[PDB]
Order: sequence, then C-alpha cells, then structure tokens
Amino acid sequence: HTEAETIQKLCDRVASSTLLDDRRNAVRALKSLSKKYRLEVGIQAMEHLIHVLQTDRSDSEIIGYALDTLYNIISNDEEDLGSQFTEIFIKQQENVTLLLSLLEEFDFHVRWPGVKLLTSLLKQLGPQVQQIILVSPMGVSRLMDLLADSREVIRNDGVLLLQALTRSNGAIQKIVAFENAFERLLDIITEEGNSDGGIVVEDCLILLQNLLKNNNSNQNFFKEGSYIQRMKPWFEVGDENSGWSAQKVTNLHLMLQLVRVLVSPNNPPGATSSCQKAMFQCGLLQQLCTILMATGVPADILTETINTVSEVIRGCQVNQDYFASVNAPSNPPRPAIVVLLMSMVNERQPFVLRCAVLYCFQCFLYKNQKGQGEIVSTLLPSTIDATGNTVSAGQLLCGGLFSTDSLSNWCAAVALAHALQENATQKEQLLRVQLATSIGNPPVSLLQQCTNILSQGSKIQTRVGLLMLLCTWLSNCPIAVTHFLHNSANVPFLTGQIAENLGEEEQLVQGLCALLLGISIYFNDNSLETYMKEKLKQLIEKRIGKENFIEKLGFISKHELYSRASQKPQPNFPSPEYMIFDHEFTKLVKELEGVITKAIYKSSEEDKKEEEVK
Amino acid sequence: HTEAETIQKLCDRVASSTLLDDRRNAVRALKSLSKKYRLEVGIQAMEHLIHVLQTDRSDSEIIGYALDTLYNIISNDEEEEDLGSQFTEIFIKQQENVTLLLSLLEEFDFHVRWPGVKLLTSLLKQLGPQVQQIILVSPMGVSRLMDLLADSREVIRNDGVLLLQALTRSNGAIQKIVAFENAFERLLDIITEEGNSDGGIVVEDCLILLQNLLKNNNSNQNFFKEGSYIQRMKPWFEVGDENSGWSAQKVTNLHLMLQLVRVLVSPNNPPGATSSCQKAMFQCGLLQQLCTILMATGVPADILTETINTVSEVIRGCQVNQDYFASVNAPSNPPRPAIVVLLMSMVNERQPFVLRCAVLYCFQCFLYKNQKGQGEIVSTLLPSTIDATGNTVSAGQLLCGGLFSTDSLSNWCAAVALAHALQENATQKEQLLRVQLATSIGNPPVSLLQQCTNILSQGSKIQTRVGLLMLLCTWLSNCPIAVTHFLHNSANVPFLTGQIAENLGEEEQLVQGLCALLLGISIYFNDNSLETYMKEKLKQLIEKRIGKENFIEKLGFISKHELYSRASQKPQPNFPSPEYMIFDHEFTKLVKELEGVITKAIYKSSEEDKKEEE
Repeated sequence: HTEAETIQKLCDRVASSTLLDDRRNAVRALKSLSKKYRLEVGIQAMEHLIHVLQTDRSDSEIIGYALDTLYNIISNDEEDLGSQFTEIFIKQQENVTLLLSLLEEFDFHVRWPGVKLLTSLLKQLGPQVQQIILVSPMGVSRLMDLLADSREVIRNDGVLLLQALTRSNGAIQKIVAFENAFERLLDIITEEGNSDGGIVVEDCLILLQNLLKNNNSNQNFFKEGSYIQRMKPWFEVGDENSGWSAQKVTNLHLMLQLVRVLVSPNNPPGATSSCQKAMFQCGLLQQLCTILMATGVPADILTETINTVSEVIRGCQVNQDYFASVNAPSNPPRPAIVVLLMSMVNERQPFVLRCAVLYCFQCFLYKNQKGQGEIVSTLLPSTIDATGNTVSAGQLLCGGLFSTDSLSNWCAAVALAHALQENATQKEQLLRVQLATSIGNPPVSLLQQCTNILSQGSKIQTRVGLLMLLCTWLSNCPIAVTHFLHNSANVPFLTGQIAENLGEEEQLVQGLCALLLGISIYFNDNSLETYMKEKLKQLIEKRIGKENFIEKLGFISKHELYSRASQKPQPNFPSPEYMIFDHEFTKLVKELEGVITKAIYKSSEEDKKEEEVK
Repeated sequence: HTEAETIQKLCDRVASSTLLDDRRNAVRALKSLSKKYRLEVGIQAMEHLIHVLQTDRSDSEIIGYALDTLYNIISNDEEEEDLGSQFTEIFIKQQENVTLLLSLLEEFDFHVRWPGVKLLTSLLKQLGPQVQQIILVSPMGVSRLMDLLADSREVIRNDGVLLLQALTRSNGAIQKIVAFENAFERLLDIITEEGNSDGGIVVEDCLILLQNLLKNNNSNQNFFKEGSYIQRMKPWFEVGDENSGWSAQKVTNLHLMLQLVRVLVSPNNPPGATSSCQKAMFQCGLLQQLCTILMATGVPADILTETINTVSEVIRGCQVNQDYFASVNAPSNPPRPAIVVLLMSMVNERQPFVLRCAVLYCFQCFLYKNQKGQGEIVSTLLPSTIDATGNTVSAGQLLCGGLFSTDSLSNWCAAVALAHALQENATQKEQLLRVQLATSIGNPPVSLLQQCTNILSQGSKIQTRVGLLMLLCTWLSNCPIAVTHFLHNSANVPFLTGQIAENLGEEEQLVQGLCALLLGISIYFNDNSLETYMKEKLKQLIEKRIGKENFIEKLGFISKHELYSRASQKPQPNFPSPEYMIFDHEFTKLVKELEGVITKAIYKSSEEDKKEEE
C-alpha cells in the first residue's frame, strides 16, 4: 500500500482538504514522486492535478507545482507513457486552452513549466494540439508574447515551443509570420553574433525553416519585407582564424539551408526567380562566392556553399553571367567554370565535393544557351590559339570522358549532356567535333568514339554515363540520328546487346540501348537510305521481338535508383556506386518511354499510312 | 638484373637453345618463379611461353610447364573478390592463342589438360564477352569443350563444370549450344549420382551451371519442360522428415534447387511458359512435394521461407494449383486450412520479418487471377452461412484483427492482403461495401470502408496509413458504387483536401500524394449519382482549396518516392527490413495506370467538361 496507496492518500488531500496549505504540500509531495513513479502518479493524480489548475489560480505556488508534476508525468524529453498520458490530458479540449490562459501569467514558476509542458504536448500529439490552439481565439498570437519575455530561459524555451507549434502546420506558420516572427528572430540572431551565437541561434534558424520551407506565402513576405538583405551578414565569415566550433558549422549549415529554401527548384518558378534577383542586388550571391575563395573554411561548409551558390544561379542569367565572371587568384587566374570542371575530374577530391561541383556546373548551364554555346565551342577551337599552354573546359571534359576513372567518365558525359539539353543548335555543332587517333590515322568523331567505348569492356558506370549523353544528343535531333546510323557498326551493336541474355548487373545498360535505338526510330527523318525507320522496326521484329524490345526499354524506369533521381535536380548519391542516373535524364525517359512504345508497335500497313498522314 | 635478367637469360634460353631438355628446364625454371615475381615474369616470358605451346607439342612435359606458368601469370583465383586483366588482354590479342588452348584441352595427358582448363577458365572469368565470342566463332569450340564433362578423372570434370559456368555466363548463344549438347541430362545425372542436396560442392556447381542455362532463356526453359526434366527435380525435395542437423553445404544446395524451380515459373517469363511449367509441376507431383516440406520438422528457418516463396510462384495464377494449395491442411491443435495458416503467421508479431513477407506473397499468389478464391475471402467477412462450436478463427476475422492491430506491419499486411482480394473484381469490391463493424453496446455500425478511412485521421503510424490508402485506392478504382459510398460520408472529402493542402513535412508526403490519388479516383470514376459531390463540384473544390497544379505535384509524389521503382520491378515483396515495407507491387501498376488520365481529367476547363459530359 505504501508506494501505491501513499499516492492515493496524497490524492485524497488535494481533492478533499479545504486548506490551501494542505493541498499545496501534497502536490509538492507528488511533484517529487512524479519522477520515480511516473505510471502510478499519472493514473491516479492526473484528474486531480487539472482540478488544481482550474480552481487554485490565486496561489501561483501550488499551480507551479501542479504543472511541474504534469510535465514530469507527460514528458519524454529525457528518454509508452508520454503519448498515453498526452491523449488523456487533451481529450478534454478545454485543458489545453486552460494551459493557454496560464501562460499569460508573469510568475516564473507558473509560466516556465507551463511552456515546457505545452511543448511536450505539441511534440507528442502535434496535429491534435495544434488544432486546439488554432481554433482557440487568438491562441497563436498570445503564445507569440513569449518572445517578448525579458527573461532568457523563458524566451529561449519559447522558441522551442514555437518550433513544435509551427511544425507541419501552414495556417500557424502564416499567423506566426504575421506576428513579426521574422524581424524578431533575425534580431535575436543578430544580437547573439550570427553563426557564433551558440545553441539559441540554432533553434531560431530551425524555427525560420519551419516558417519558410515549402510555404509560398511566407517566402513571398520574406522577400517583399526585404528580409533577404539580413542574410548577408551571416556569410561575412571564413576569413581566417580557423578554429570553428561544432556549433558554428551547425549554425551556418542551417543558414545556407534557409537561402536554398528560398531558391528551391521545387518552388513556383516566379518566386525562386525573384529571390535569385534579390540575392544578386543586396550582394548575397557575391558574398557566398567569397566564402569559396577564403581559406579557413571547413570542407563540408565549402561543400554546401557550393550547393547553395548552384541554386542561387540556376536558370538566372545575370547570376550565371556573374558566376562565370569570377576568377580564383592562382598562377593561371582560371575562370570559375574551368575551376569547377578541374575539381570534378580530380580523382583526389572527395566524392561529396565532386558532386557539388557538377551540380554547380549544371545550374550554370540550365536555361543558359549562351553558356551552353561557350562550352561546346571550346571543343571546336578556332579564334583561341596557343599562348604557350592554358587549359580549357572542353579539354577537361574530353580528359574526363576518356579517363580511367568511371566517376570522371560519368561526370564528363552528364556535364556534356547539360551543354546540349534543349539546344538543337549545339547538338548540331557537337557533331562537328573530331578527335585525333594516331600519327597518320584518320580522325574519329566525338559521337562515334562515345559509341565505341560501349563495346570495349568498359565499366558499367562509364557506359551508363555515355548512353545518357547519347540519348540526350540524338533526342529531338534528326542529323544527330543520321550521323549515328551512318556508321554501319552501330545498329548491330545495339541489337546484339538488346537481344543478349545479359545478367542483372547489365540490364540498365541493356534498357538504355533500347531507348537509344528507339530514339533513332522516333526522331528518324528517313534521309538515310539503308536505315530508314520501317527498316529499323522490322529489324527489331526480326532480331529482338517487339514485346521484348519494350520490356527492355522498361528496365530504365524500374531500376531501383530511378525514382529517387526523379525527385529533384541535385545529385543524391550516398556514395560512388550510387552515381548512375541524372535528374534531367529521368525526365527525358518519362517524356519518350510512352511515345516510343506506340511508335514501335503499329504495323507496316499502318506505317505507310502514318508516313503519308505526316 | 640479378632478379630480372635471371628472367631474360631463361627467355633467351627458351628461344635460343636447340635442345628440348635445355628449353624444358628453361621453362621449368620460369614456372617456379612465376607465382612470386608475376609482374616481371609475365612482361617478357609470355611471347616465348606461347611459342613453346605453339611448337613443342610432341613433348607434353614442357607444355604443362608452359601452361602452369601462364596460369600463374594470368590467374587471380588466389585473390578473393590488376595484373590478371593486363595479361588476359595481352594473351587474347591474338585470336588464335585461345583456339590453340582449345586444341590443348583435347589432349588426354593430365599435366596438360588440367592447367589448360584452369587457364581457359581464368581467361573467361576475366574477359568473358571477348573470350566467349572467340570460342563461339571457331569450328565447334563450344561443342568440343563439353567433352570435359565426360572425363573420368574427377578433378578434371569438376573443374570442367566451372569452365562451363564461365563459358555460359550472360551468353545466350553458348547457352543454346551447351543445352543441345545434352547438358541437362548429363548434369542431372551427376546430381543424382552424388546424392542430390547432400552431394557437396560438385552439386552446387552443377546447380549454378543449370541456372546459367535456364534463367531468362526461354528456348532453354521450353526444352527443359518438353524433355520431361521437371520430374528430375522431385527427388531433390524428398528431404526426409527429421531431426535436422543439415550442413551448410546442404542448405546452399537446396537454396539453389529452389531457385531453379522458380526460374521455370518466374513472373518475368512469358505467361505461357510459366503456365505450362506450373501444370507440369502439379502433374509430376512437384508442387505436392514442396508442400510436404512446409509441414515437416527440423527444416531450417531459411529453407522454410524460400520454399514458401517457391510454392507461391508455383501456384501464382494457376487455378488447379491454387485449388490444390487451398485444399491442404495442417493437423495443428484442431485442423486449419492452408490459407488460414498463412494469415495467422502474417499477423503474428513474433514471426520473423522475412517469414511474414513469404506468407504474404503466398497468399497473394493464391488470389492472383482466382476470382473464386477472391470470393471466398470476402464472403468470410460476411460471416453469414457459418456459426460456431465456440472456437474456429476465420480468414476475415484474422484480416480485420490485423487491420486494427497495434502493430503497423500487421496493418500494412492485412490491408495489402485485403486489396488483393479485390483486384480486377468489381463484384467483390461491391460485396465488401456490405461489411459492417460493431462499435460498442447500443451504438451504430461503422462500415469497413468508412472505418478504414477514419484511421487516416486518428494519429496512426505512417506505415499503417500507406497500407490503408493503397487498399482504399484499389477498392474505389473502377467501382463507381464504392466511390458513392465513400463520398456520401461528408467528413471524407474535407479530410482529404485538408491533408493535400497542408504544409506536411517530408516524412508524410507519400500519404499526401496517396490522398490526392484517392481524391482523383473519386473524381475520375464518379457517375454523378450523388449531388453533394458531383464530378464538377469536386474539380472546383480542388481549385479552391489546394490549386490544380499543386494537386498534381502531390499526385506526383507517389511515383517519385525513393522506394517506388524497386517495388515496381517484380511481384515478390522486396524489403531489406520492416521500415521498407511501404509499396505493394500491384499497387505501383495502378499508379502507372491512373495518373496520366486523372491529371488529364483534372485539367480541361468546365466548358469542355460539358461536352465530356455530353
């Protein structure tokens, strides 16, 4: 009965006794038992503790202890009982709005544990408790007053409460922004010394990400409110004095994240465009770029600053044109793009950096036909000649394309593919590129050499890279398709690969050969005699079987790695073995998989009608 | 010099010297220094070692010394997955060097043939596509190599099985020849001779070689079956009843035997092939023998699991085989029909994850294209026709039980099992609407349809909700009457629009996209019988409260989820641990089927919808 009925007796007191002192004492006893006998105190004490909160409001002290005891029952912040009791506490709507009332009180011993309790509830039944507060009249606004509390333990734990209130809840994120959240949280971060400001800067950065991430209205306010310029001082860093703390790197990671959130490729493209421009004009883009010249910067901060710059420029000419204008101070001063490509094909750089550098290269080229022409024309040199050395973009791409490192081959092929992407003009130009073979042997075009590599016992990653280039190059480009089929070795290589009984490690390659062949049909103009289109269909029927051809084509989208690649532009590869798919390439596969599939069926009698009907 | 000229004198000696005995010792010297200074011994001895083989054939002592050395230079068999492939390249640069090796294998002498076989096997492991094509083109190369299986010296035959593995890997042409040359009979006899699964490494190797000949090779599969070889598998699974003590090698051998059965009934085969084999397997009693294993004792966990997966494919889509499996019972405590034993283990929190996935696959294979079976599951949820002797759990009870369990695995499995009872069966989709669940004394029934939906707002685990929505989507697709029953409850449409419009975090975006698909299905298969939520009202609500392009982004999260492509590959559930149990294979096809058309149905206008309503 003692350690069991003992609690029952303390409960009789709180319920039954008329002297505030007797009740108060008994709640303080429970406050201490609450830790070691969490289950027992909760099952018996809870109804009673709430009654105290309802009826003993003149005695701040006893309230402070009812709350302390409740926190102790409900909280899993230490670590089941947490949600079990949270469900019981909240099943009466009014128990939470009561809690709201109690936080309007100034007494440290009432408000602090109130804050901590409500936070524990919001992290355990978020949606439910957020909804109770949202519908309460001005419930969210009043909780916002906790940021005006001069006391620090209260204000700081108040930020943590707003994290929990705001999480996954767009209506609340808007109200919180309405109530001056941005100005006030940026001021706290400014006052704590930006990235140097310890734990509280982190929880304010976390809270800001809750407010902006995928929340279009708040992002727009953030921009219209001119709050982007407040981001600029965060990145006046690096410099030197290279003992950065764990907390500083952590804080600056969260800061780079907020910038990227505002220029996310998944946003409505107007909003990202607007923020890109806003970033070029307050100097934020240019500041970040400076982080990348400095010494002292930790590698992973370097790595994410590159990924951030990438998205600040993506598809925005002034910002792309700017980025290219920058030059690193070095014996050869080297343009920015040249510098990215050197790191991308450097076997000695970490994988994570090599992927950031590629992404940056790709964002540079996106919707940028001038930049796309500038890359391609360095492979057709004319009005540049020997100064006694110098190293060019196209030289680095070729060096990577035919290198011994499958990572370099893959990166060089995808980087080239982004130079051709939605640019027929440059696909025609790249067909002009000729490679020297040996002293006194004819040259081989870049097109044919990329194709030759697929039959030479190359690693599967090299072959995947190259076939993506090849598919991108021929797609939507009939003279590409003409030049390709013109070499008689190519259609038989493809048909033999597609027909072969290849093991599972080679089936992605097999499927990409299906797509390339099918591109050479769909985008065929019939201008070449001996591989028209109907010839090619019948060759598929004869050698592979139409159904089998389509099955193999279907391997591309069923590859275990495809889906993930389709989610966003940034390379998302946990390690080298996962570098297989490119994001824009997954889009090409979706646009064409279906139209090739009909194209390929539909018989000859239909086809001469179809080649009369168009 | 005194380390590398100690090589070149010998080379000079092998070439220069005119006495056989002198050259022979020159070569014997070199051999014993081969697997020791590989690099240098390879870089200059190789052209002379070949010359030797190419002329000194009357003396088979020096030939085996030449072959041994050459194996020590080329082989990487020591190294357990460099110089190996550097020298294989050099060696095969002369087409004829390989065909000269094939000539040496015809020699009976043990000291020539055995290094010959090991050397040719190493070349094939290291550059298979090249070496395989050399051998295939030469006058009856493959055919001659088959003779090695007929060698009465075990060592040579056993290592000849390995050569045939490397010769046939990934090569459909060589696979055909080896089959035509009586490979099946001759490997099935070896297996029978060495005593089936108890026949050690030799049987493991013949099982791999059979797998090479059968997997994804339709012509070879068709020949395996027409030639009555399926009945040669039956003895392999007379794996007698009791106390265990199975060796590691016995379990390996059985795993590979089970894999061969599955090869023949693969869902990835043309359906005819698979169907014909399934029949063939019932007729010779193979299905029955595999089912006997499931009842036995002392059967290791892993062989049990894989037998379940094997039986699954044997019965999948074959009515007679499905009827047979259904009619088997355990004797257990009282009886228990097979289906019920599967379902009990599926909903058993203490069964292994892999075992729980196996029984699910089995159940799904029992229902596939089996409308009768689908009917019998669903009719048990309508318990009419049946009363109790107290005890006797049914299929339905266990499915409902699991569907409301606390364990999310059981919820997902119960919901998926249930979705397979409805597939392509409008009749049962309409019958399941009749199911009414009891709540509590004096209170209204809650239908199963609506109760499945309720769970989605009740703070359930993500896995629980993913399962339930796959079920709801399957249930409503092509069932206008189920779309009516769903919409009719007024809380359902506001709940979905709410979920889709909310700023949910990444861990919940699959559920959000599934809510969109659900909402889209109730628009696409609406017949306008329900005035409150007609087709056109719903299209407008989407615009109002979420935005159409937004709705499609959400709808698009399903195919983009990282685990989606993998699930789309094959029928068997493919989950490395419990957290990965997310998508059902057949559901992924529903998504491919409806997304383009839903997307297209949503956009249009209203004016056009008058004429789509026309």
